[PDB]
Amino acid sequence: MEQAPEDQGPQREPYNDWTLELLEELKNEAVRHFPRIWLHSLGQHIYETYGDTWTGVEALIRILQQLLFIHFRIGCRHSRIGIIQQRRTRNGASKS
Repeated sequence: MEQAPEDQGPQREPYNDWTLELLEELKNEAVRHFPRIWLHSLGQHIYETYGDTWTGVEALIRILQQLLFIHFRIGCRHSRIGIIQQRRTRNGASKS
């Protein structure tokens, strides 16, 4: 906290005028990058949907698959550590 509405000058949080500087840095980068800008979007595009017709749609599905795989892994991690966690996973005679 500080005795200021958000910014003042002396009293200054790790945002405030830093944020402008951060936006100014973003502008500096972005404008320098402006006569180039290809790879930036090219990479993103191809990754996302390259053909966009059961070619890039397949790529997009691959991103989904990757995601699903991670979630599956996490689920499995939080299962095999306690198979018989009062028969957590082996839900046969579901009591304990």
